Amino acid sequence: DVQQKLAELERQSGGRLGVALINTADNSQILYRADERFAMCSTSKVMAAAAVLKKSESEPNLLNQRVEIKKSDLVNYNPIAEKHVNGTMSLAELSAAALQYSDNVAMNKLIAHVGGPASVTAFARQLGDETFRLDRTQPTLNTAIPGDPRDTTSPRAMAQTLRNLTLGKALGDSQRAQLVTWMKGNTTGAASIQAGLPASWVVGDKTGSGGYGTTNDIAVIWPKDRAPLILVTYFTQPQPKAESRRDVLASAAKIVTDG
Repeated sequence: DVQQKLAELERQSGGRLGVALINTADNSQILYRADERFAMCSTSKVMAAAAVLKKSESEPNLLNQRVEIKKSDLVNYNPIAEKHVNGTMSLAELSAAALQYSDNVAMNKLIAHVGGPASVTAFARQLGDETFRLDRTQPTLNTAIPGDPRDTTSPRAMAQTLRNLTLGKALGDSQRAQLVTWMKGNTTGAASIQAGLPASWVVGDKTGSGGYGTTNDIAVIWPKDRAPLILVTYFTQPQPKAESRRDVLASAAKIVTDG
């Protein structure tokens, strides 16, 4: 029945929907197009921040390292970085800005620090994620052209990797806690997965959006008095200038968590 409901939602939406839910209560999954590729857009900021956190495990004062912000760093969406032009921000501050405001300059500084998109991808491989690929920097990584494998992953792979990062042992205890704290403080996700869950549930999530009306969210969820869940909801549309559809992600979240 969950499968029929997701198929009906996809049909009504007019687009292509990818869902992966991991329920850690019983080690089960709910999957819909979960092995297809989707453009990650800003959901890839989780992997970039995690790569910096991993690097910090052998470089204690890494997160305090200062990074210059210049006019030449500005890209298309810079809500935090635009306030710090001609000063510096720490790597911790850049991580928080990327994860909690979806700041694209912040993402680019995390990418650059670790060596570029191929280094973020190599980190994913080291974790056992052989699907994720980060090809480009901001702002071009969210073009989300149908058929283009650049800057894509699958729902299954991203759910499994997010579980490892937030609930598993990819990161040391301090670094895992820091990632979870950052994601729980996200400001951009209230209309996405969160909108399909009861108000009492606790969520750490990262949204993304891009061309072709691409609208994404990945989340770790602590339901009231239950074992945690991991949920990836990816969505993309046929028209280049399609509008956002955060409501589709909320609907998918409601379908897969009902009962």
